[PDB]
Amino acid sequence: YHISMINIPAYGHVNPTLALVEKLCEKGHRVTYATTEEFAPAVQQAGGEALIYEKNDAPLSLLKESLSILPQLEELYKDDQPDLIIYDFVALAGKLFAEKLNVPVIKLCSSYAQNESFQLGNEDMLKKIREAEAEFKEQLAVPEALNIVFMPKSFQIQHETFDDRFCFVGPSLGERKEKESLLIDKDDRPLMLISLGTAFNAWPEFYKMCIKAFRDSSWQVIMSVGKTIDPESLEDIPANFTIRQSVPQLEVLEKADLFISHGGMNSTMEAMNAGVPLVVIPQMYEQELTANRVDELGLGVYLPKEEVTVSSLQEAVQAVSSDQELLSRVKNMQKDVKEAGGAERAAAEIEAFMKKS
Ligand code: NA
Repeated sequence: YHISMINIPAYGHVNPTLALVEKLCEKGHRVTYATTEEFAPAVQQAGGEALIYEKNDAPLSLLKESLSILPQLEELYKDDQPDLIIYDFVALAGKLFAEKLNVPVIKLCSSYAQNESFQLGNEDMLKKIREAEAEFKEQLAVPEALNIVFMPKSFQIQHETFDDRFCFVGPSLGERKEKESLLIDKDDRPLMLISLGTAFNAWPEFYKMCIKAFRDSSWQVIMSVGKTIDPESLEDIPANFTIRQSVPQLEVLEKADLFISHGGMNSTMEAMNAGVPLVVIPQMYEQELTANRVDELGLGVYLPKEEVTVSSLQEAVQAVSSDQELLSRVKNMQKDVKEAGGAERAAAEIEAFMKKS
């Protein structure tokens, strides 16, 4: 089939999709992958053909912009047409389009999936409610006949309530050759990864606090600071630290013993796939959920931003990295992450979805 998968312009949502695109073309089908040009090159590598086409601090009304991409993307509606369209759950436009074309739909859940019995967001978030109705042409995100969730089922909140419409394939990570090549003997020195990723780009005191907390400690520390800070700015970088704007995460996680992260779903599932315990410091609401989920599942510790100190970072790292039972549960969750089936099982469920008709 000619498959069209519609996704928003955000890195977090597109990585899980790429490995699926890679698997699909291996199975034979062809994808038109609508995306913003910035995101176009990553699409190409895994195969498929995607034809190209801000800040989220504001509280409501983001879709219309997604309604603006609906026509822009729908210009190609006519030239090549789908037999199956897959849309990221946030990218509303793909359904509208899809509804109009009455093609089978498959929803992508980058983040937790929800069902009638279980919903996401607090009452305050809940309270906003699709208030203004404009003039053109129900519930914003219900479940499609088949929804692929990029996490093991055991990680899903209220996983008991979830249907056969929901396939929990875990993170979609392929098999690839390491960019990192980080090599010297470890020395048996525990490797800590610190990355807040995209969030907290305005909090340089955090990275300074990490340096103060762990300089000249038993740990070896890799700290991805993004452009939040500039490595040269600091007076003295400790010998046991390695500070970059970016690092190959999957790579370092496979050699790490602890991961201080921001609770992004991609970063969390990668840590789970590598079986690395977590200290989660969340910024956005979804991260707060993931941070809570990590805590309740016993996979690590949830360190709220308002409590992050030199001491709290040390205390957290020490508690986590010293709890062997926590390491076991992390291992058990890693095992679930691999059994989840990945892009392989995701692709298979799409093909078997098409036989049903
Ligand atoms: Na807590």
